[PDB]
Amino acid sequence: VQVTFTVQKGSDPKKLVLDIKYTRPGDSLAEVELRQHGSEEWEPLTKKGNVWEVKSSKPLVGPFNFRFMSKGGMRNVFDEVIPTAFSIGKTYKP
Repeated sequence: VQVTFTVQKGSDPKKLVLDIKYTRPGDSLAEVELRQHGSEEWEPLTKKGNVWEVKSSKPLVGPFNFRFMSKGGMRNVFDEVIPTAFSIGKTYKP
C-alpha cells in the first residue's frame, strides 16, 4: 500500500503533472486529489494519458497533500508529500 509521485516535465508553478505509482494488492487507483498548504479544498487531479494533472490560476502553494480513492473504495490521505519548490523528474514518497 505504497505510492510514489514523480514530477513530470511539463509541470510549472501553476501546474503539476505527476506520474503516480500506486501499489495496493487486489485493488488499484481510481481518483487523486491535491490540497494546497493551509487550504480547505480538495482539488481533483485529472488523468491525462497515464499521468495525472492539476492546474491552478495562481501559483500552487505547498507542501502539497494528496488524498487517493482506490477502485476498491479504500481512501488514504498523505500530508506534506511534495514541497512548493519541487523539482522536475524527482520522485517523492509519503
